[PDB]
This record gives sequence, C-alpha cells and structure tokens, in this order.
Amino acid sequence: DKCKKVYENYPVSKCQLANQCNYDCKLDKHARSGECFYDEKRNLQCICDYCEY
Repeated sequence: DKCKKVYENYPVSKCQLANQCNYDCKLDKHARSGECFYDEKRNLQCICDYCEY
C-alpha cells in the first residue's frame, strides 16, 4: 500500500506489456518498476511500486 499506488487514470491496453508499464509509468507516474495487474473490469490497472513489490 505505502509502496503501492494505483493509477486508475492510466489503464491502457498498451500496458499489457510489462515493458510499457514500467517505462510508461516512469515517464508518467515516475514509478520505479510500474507494475500492472488485472482487475475485475478485466482492465490493466497501473500500480506504481516504490522499491517494495
């Protein structure tokens, strides 16, 4: 939680690529590893991680 931050304002099919997630997040949310997960909406939620993951 403290090291995790969900950005529902940035779920993109492009995120389907664990590569785009961290790269794009770094550019947008400055996330360290930008990790995306699948929610109930079957959408890719961009969860910025800080060190812990």
